[PDB]
Amino acid sequence: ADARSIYVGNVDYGATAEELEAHFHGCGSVNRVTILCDKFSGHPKGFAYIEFSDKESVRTSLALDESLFRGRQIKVIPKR
Amino acid sequence: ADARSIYVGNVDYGATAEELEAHFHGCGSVNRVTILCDKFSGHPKGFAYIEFSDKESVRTSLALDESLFRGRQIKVIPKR
Repeated sequence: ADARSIYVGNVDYGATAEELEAHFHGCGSVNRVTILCDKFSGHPKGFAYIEFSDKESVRTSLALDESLFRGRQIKVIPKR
Repeated sequence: ADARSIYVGNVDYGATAEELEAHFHGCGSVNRVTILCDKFSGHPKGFAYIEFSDKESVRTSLALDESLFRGRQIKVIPKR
């Protein structure tokens, strides 16, 4: 479950689960999206977890590290 | 933290953390918003945990149970 998950660093408070999924839909089936935010205005402060169905999708998703999501470049590293 | 959080059922999958915090701003100062969503087809719902700065804010927030948020009546209870 941790093995099938990525950390997604640098995620604002306007990130919706709908959108984050859609940004990784291309890498494989997604089971869950978890967004965590510690600021809700001003400069943002938050990450998310994407838990894919299959493990393969984790190696695949690393191809989006440094990609532009919602106008900001995200950090994609596996949860394990 | 769990003594300071509420569980929020029926959260539309288009919800943002800023929108949630705005909805709950009246009840007290919020540390952390966590949005969890498991389905990404149609107009599904997920849920959220709202962590406050203060234990008293939880009881206050319980008033917003059944209140309307993005076209759904939300369920507000203290975190199990």
